Amino acid sequence: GSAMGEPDYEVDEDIFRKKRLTIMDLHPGAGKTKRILPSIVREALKRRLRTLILAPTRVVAAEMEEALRGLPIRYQTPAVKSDHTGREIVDLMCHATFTTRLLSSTRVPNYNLIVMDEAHFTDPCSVAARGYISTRVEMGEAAAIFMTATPPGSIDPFPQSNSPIEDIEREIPERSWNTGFDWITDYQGKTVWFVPSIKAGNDIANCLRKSGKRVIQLSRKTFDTEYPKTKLTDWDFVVTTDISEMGANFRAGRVIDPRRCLKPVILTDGPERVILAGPIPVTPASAAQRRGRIGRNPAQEDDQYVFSGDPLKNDEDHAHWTEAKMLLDNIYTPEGIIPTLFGPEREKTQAIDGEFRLRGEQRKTFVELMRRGDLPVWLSYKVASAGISYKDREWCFTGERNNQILEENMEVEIWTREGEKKKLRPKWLDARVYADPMALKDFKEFASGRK
RNA sequence: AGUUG
Repeated sequence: GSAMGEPDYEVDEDIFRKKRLTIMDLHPGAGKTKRILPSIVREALKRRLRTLILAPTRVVAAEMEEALRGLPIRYQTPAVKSDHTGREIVDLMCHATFTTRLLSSTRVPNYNLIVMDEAHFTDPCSVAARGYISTRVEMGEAAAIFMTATPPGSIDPFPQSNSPIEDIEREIPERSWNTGFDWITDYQGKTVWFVPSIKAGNDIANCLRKSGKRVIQLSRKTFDTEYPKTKLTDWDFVVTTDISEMGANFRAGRVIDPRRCLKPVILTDGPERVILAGPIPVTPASAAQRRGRIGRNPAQEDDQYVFSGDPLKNDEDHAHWTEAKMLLDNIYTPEGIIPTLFGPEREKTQAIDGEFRLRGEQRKTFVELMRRGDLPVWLSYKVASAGISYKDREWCFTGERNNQILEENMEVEIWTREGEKKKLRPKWLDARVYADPMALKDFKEFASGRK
């Protein structure tokens, strides 16, 4: 057994056998990170099992290092600094890092035990990883453990917690504001706010400060310098993307949650193209995980969860289901077998196994595009499967008249590397590379040939 | 749009 806080000295050998997938369904704040994860690793080390620990974000990656600090782990994430000898039999990294390395042809370790945390992560690389991991188990070469408070099929947005939570439905400002929302500022406790956009996050954060509030901003850009500020520093507000949706222990008093986001959607309707639909409600899983950031401390029983509107369970129009098969179809077991999606995530969309399998030269270009070009999974596949070399930027211009990209109501021109003036007009449309102005700047850099 | 290297 164990006291509150220390890991259990007893661990089921049940979970370490090959051909055995395990789903740990514990509710938020039950201590899968602070208690369970250490003892899984401690026992895995004892059994000398080559172990992989996958985290969805650098936030979860950080909260792991605290629990596992001192153990002989190799941390392969820019979120942790470790002194590693190189003889560790345990590797820690992010979901997408592992999918990346599977795709990047250099070979990866034959892990005996694979513990994925937050196994509900809807990221296309993450979904692909579960496909690989489930397949590795099914063939009997590995033991896997899928930890998540919101497993596939979870729909309750208000699950059990260490402390009572006051659920409150109030209208929430998507933008800056100046009067009507007095309850926001008047709250004399900490608050974690979940904004959809980094920008929507700064028009809010730079409005909260006007009322003399200390506001930390958290996202992929500012994680390294602002996340440790959350912990040992006292603050008023934390405005965050859903980089903190899972894992983060903020020790706050309230969660504000508009429950909205944009989502990539593949259109079958006409020529195929990707849009940025929304703003639309998040999923039952997400809302529960934003809510989970509070109500964790049993000594603090007046935590609040202000939210807005119902979540939407239906996410089949989302492109990450198609993009996940696109990634997974280009991954192989040593034994040759094509990895099939984790069973629970099977048939989220029309799929034929191997529909997206590429050949030779194409596969590397597809991987190359996602890495060297920062292009989305969909856009990369479409371009690569057309038999296009990675450096061949001709396709950024030979699209039809409707594929002309506009910026500030004017047709985008691109001065190329050899110096021609050609109109930006991609053969395939993906809104993710031209919606946000800075995303379009990158795409203008790409089509120039400066990427 | 987020996220990961």
